Amino acid sequence: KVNRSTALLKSLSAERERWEKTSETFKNQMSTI
Repeated sequence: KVNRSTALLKSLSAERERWEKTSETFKNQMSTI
């Protein structure tokens, strides 16, 4: 379904930005150990 694909793409973009933020905070934690 097209709606399923669009929702999946939006959720995937959200997860991508979430994991970019998670990698940034992991780098910050590495800087402060």
